[PDB]
Amino acid sequence: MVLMIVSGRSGSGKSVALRALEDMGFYCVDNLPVVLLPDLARTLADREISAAVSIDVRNMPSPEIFEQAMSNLPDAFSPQLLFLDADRNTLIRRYSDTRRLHPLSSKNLSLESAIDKESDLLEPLRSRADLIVDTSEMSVHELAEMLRTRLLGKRERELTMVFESFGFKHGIPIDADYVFDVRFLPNPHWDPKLRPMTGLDKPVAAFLDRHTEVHNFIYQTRSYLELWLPMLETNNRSYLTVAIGCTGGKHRSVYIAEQLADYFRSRGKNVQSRHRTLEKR
Amino acid sequence: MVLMIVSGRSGSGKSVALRALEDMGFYCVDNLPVVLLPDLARTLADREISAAVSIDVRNMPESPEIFEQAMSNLPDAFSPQLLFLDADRNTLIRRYSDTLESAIDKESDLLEPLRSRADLIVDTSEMSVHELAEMLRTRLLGKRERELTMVFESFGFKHGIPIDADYVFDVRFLPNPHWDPKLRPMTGLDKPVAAFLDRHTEVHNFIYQTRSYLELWLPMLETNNRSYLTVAIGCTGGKHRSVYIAEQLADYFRSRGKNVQSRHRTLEKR
Amino acid sequence: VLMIVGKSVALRALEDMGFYCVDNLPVVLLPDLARTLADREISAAVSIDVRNMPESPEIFEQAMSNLPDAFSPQLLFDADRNTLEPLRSRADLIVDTSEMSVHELAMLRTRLLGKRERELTMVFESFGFKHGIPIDADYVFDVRFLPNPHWDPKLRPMTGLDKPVAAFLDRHTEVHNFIYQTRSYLELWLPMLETNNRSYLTVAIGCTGGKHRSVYIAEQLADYFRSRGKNVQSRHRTLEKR
Amino acid sequence: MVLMIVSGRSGSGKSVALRALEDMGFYCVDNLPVVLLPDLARTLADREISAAVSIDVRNMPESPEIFEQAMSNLPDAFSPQLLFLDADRNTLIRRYSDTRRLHPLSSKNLSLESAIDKESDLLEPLRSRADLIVDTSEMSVHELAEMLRTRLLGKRERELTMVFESFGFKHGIPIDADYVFDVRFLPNPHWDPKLRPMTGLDKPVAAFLDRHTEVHNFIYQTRSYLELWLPMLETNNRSYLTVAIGCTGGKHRSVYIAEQLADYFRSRGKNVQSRHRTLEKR
RNA sequence: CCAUCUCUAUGUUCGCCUUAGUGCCUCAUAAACUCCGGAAUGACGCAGAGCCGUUUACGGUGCUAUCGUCCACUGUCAUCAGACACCUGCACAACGUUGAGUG
Repeated sequence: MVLMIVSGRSGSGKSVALRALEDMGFYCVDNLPVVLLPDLARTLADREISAAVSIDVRNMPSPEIFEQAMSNLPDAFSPQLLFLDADRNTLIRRYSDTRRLHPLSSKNLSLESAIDKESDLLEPLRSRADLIVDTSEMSVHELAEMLRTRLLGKRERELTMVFESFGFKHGIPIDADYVFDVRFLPNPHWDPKLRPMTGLDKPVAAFLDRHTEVHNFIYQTRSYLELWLPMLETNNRSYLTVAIGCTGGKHRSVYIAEQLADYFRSRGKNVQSRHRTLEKR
Repeated sequence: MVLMIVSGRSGSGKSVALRALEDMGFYCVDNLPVVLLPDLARTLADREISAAVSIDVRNMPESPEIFEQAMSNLPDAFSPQLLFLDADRNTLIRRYSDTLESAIDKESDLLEPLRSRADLIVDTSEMSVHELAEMLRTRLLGKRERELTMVFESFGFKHGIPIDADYVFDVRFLPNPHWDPKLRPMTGLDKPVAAFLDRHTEVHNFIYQTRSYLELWLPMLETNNRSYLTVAIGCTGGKHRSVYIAEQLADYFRSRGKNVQSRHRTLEKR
Repeated sequence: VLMIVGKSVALRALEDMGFYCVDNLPVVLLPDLARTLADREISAAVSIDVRNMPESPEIFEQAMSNLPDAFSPQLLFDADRNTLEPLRSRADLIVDTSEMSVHELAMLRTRLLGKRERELTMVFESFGFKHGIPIDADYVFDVRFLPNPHWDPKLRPMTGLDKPVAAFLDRHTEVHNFIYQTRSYLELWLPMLETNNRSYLTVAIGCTGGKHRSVYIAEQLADYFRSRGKNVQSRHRTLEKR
Repeated sequence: MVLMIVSGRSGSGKSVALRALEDMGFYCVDNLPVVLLPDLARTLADREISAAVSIDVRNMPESPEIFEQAMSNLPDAFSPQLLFLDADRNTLIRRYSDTRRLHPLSSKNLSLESAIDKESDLLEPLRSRADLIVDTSEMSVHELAEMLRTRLLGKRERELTMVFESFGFKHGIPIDADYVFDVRFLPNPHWDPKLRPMTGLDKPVAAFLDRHTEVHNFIYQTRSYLELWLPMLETNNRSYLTVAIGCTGGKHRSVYIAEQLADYFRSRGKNVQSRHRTLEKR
């Protein structure tokens, strides 16, 4: 079935996280090179007990050895990279509140410096990290609840990006996530010679390019979304949906919509574009 | 170009009008008593971007004969609009007290020669900052004479989405105050509630980042005599999370903007 | 040296002394983790429960037979069921936490190879330079550089012990960084001091105000020493109210 | 006369500092072009005021040699000093947000997130030039105002004096000290009666002292500790600072450690003084 | 909402306790040992003034994959049809109701 791994600089609540995983029901352990230990945790796999592990300065290995252990993987349990982290100031505060002894800086380093040295040694495993959830602002009560759910959803499904334009005359869809209007932008019914020519039309699309100013918004919007996009990825939405609102498909400038479905698609997104209003009712 | 000046009695919030300058995009500088302000006007002429400036009593130059020398030094590249504003004296008497009106009254006399040179004199005690500003917008910036009422709504998805609007924004990604069982019944309008949210840094990040966007298309939206405009925000439970966000966006417009409303339709029920 | 193990707190306690430790080690993994441990050459302990325990303790007996003696095993084992066989019988020790608690546990000092050969006292002290420094002490520490509540008059009246006051302090990280390093300093020489006939040992902390800005510091220092287990009582010299 | 300049990370809330200067009485000008600054100093010369100004991030030179060339244009009779003020990105944003409105440039150029990040570069020249770097990372809007009162004579703090003063537990402890550490943990080679009459500053004993490398390791961690908040102590302007190490006999033990410490600052470059009072004769 | 007292950054001075060890016919290791004055402000305090009636018993699922496809028109309040998902005792103290209690 599955292998889970935890990581992050203290304050990550990697121990608060380990609580959540037995609550999850995965197997629970503290610290070891355990390079050949997952073969014997394969005994855990014989018992059908999905697994969970944590890594820290205490469980620190050689990056070569960290990935040598990734190499020594019984595939039956598939490790799922989960790391957490936050700004030095807070992590420090949190560790401090704990009487947890230390980052074990035998070098007699200070703690703030220790926080810095730590990110370096946690850098090889934090670059291999796959799910990264910051803990910077959550008190012990707030960390656990968010964690319960995020961990709980555990959805493999990625996000099918959906772009859509419509006509308010019929109205605004019911299934989108974000609702934008651009009636203010140039009109296709304007130059009614082009009014029949849909917005998708290439020469009409040449008239769309004219307004690089509109293209400002294209970029602006493009970015606006980008900002929350990473944020969005963690949740179990199977698909992200967005609605663009015009009076008709002509003004839809689904070109733009498709240039944003193509711009996000250039970024590498799963655009599953739709122009439902264009299609027959 | 357009050149502003600001003057008035101490405690009249000339600074508020200097802050109002930047809302209209104007560069400004604090406490410039120099008559090389014209030299400053060259630097601003090289920029060629309209700006503004004010006059403290420190700026009061003992010789207003020197004040007209400066305006003579001031070039064609800019045009001086004399703004003078003394609030109800009681308001002025009331205003100074925070974290008499006679020692101050002396300096009003000192400002009396330039207020005679003032294009206008305006009591700001009653005019709301946004309203007086719009007045200052319609007086100097010729703010268009149309009335685009602004509306802000907070709702929940399960109850649907109010049709009467141009904009909607989910916030489910923003951190939820419901994690706390004590504040789960606590409504969004509640101040303890405000706290969980305010503490969440990112929240504040969506607040103005988001506000930014609205502004980006706001001048483009003003035209077309939009009789009205509405924007809404939604939460899985519109009762708590979305309220502070829509309310936070609403205060920006109350101030920077004008004709904004607050509509928690989700809880408007009974 | 090696050991075999509110059992979690106890585990916390073993590494607080200095024991590298680990939780939930399957039995066959112990002789193998005693090879890794041999790399460490440091005293060790591990906590094992029923979920980890095998249906047959023959695996445990075989592991104890295969256990590297280079590391000397030690065994330990409850509470009243209101407050809550084959190898708990093998446990040389059996201890009850039904009413026994953290300082009482800090038992482990006598249970540890260490034993009470002498008594040592931790008496933590707060004072202001305005009346004068302590009549006598061992260590002294200005704390003025730390953020000061005097800034906010809201708390100006309230002393440090006051929780509202504690709060102003808590947000300030430097405090935590200052409180953390300091603890350590004392940790470093505490053993040598411990290895002495010194009857008592009194640190003292000074903020000019002499109340709000320092007592808390020493109260946080007093609660860390109490968690460690060392006898700890404090005297606000300014607040004796004489 | 005196001259002052303030700047820092946008969100430093440097604005309150203006009010702080205005409460002191300094003539406060804001967002002034750098080109106009030197003339400003000249007109201020007969103004007879300790000059004060704030450097807007908006006042970004786009010419670092020219920016250095205006700071150099500075005329006489006015004494410059640079104030910096920064804090955490996270802390700043909330504060920035508190700015009801602001445009850190980033107009069709960036989102707030990295305006401060590029600012770091824009301010790097300023931060280099900085003379009194400060942070408001935690001061709340109400508690920061009171922090501003910290301003005090650069002349008094101008003294970096710090002292290492031996004393004798037998006789007592000094009335003057901020850090006092008993340190009677390290061995007493003085217990050896042959070594007992070795001097308070005996040079031969240093081998016995070296023999207790664990006593010399002590020093390492001791330093390590001391330096942690030494910059924080710099703020006080306590014209001098005081650190005392005592021993019942006194110098036969303490005089050696301090010596090393003083040296440790005869290399770092700190004004250290070593007066062994225990080594005092009626 | 109190003049006007009193308490709330920096720098100046203040001696002895027979316990352990290097005399000399009386000066040495560990334990026991406590006091003020000179230049910021806040807190109170008795110079105005001001007076909300004071209040303090108990009630709310709000936790999250399709979809409600006329809003009808011709210049909309459809939540309401649900898949149903289940529910750590200072941040940490609401908004309704209610004790209790004068303006």
